[PDB]
Amino acid sequence: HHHHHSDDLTDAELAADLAADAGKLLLQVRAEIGFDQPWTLGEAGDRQANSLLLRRLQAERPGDAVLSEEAHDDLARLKSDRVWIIDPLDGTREFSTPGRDDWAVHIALWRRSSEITDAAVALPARGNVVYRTDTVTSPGTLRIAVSATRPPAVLHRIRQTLAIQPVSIGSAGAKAMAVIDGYVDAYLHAGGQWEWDSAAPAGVMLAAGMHASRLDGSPLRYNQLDPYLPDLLMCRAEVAPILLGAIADAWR
Ligand SMILES: Nc1ncnc2c1ncn2[C@@H]1O[C@H](COP(=O)(O)O)[C@@H](O)[C@H]1O
Ligand SMILES: [Mg+2]
Ligand SMILES: [Mg+2]
Repeated sequence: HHHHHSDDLTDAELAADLAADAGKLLLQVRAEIGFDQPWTLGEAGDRQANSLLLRRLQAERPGDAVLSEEAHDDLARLKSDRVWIIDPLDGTREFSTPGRDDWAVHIALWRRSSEITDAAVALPARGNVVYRTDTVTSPGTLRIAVSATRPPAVLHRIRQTLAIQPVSIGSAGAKAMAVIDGYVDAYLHAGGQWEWDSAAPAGVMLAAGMHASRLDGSPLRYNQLDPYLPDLLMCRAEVAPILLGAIADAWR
């Protein structure tokens, strides 16, 4: 009784519960199927996590649109004021590899403003820790998390002027949460990505009072017709001017 203000969860509570629940299911799938066929393992994780998440979002938020990596996109979301942007399993490659803990579940709520208002990132292999927008708290040399698979070429240019050690990690969620944790100073990506890769990490990053933008400094924009969103910078606030500047100076 008495809900929240303005099966009875706030949007942030639901984001966190969805992320944890999908996390537990993924851990079950990993234990059941095992690692002999990494392709089969990854496919099962993607498909089963997606199924759980879509079932629960229909049951618990039947009026909300959903954009998932693992489902067709009917574009009804473009007319909605409330859109869940989900990556049922981010870092499928890493999930499918024995002993790797750098994979995530991304659950973001986009709300139309006159933008990512609530979000959670689960790292199921790290004790199923769930970072959430409603509980997350607020220069000589830089540690920068980059893709273990497709690191951005632009890094090479900025390293001519800034002392940087790249830290190879799988998953956008894992790299963003390494920034929150203080394991790295920044997460930098370019060369391609999708909205569900960055929406929940961005929500958490901004809620923690940290920086999250495009490489050119402009805001990350979601619920776009084309959900391709190819580059990002997520970092401590104090680090953003240094990196955005170096990126800008790499141009000219
Ligand atoms: N160049 C790229 N184009 C499209 N998607 C990417 C690219 N690099 C990374 N991703 C996606 O971003 C997420 C994290 O990737 P990674 O940081 O490489 O583990 C995964 O969903 C990848 O498929
Ligand atoms: Mg995925
Ligand atoms: Mg992904």
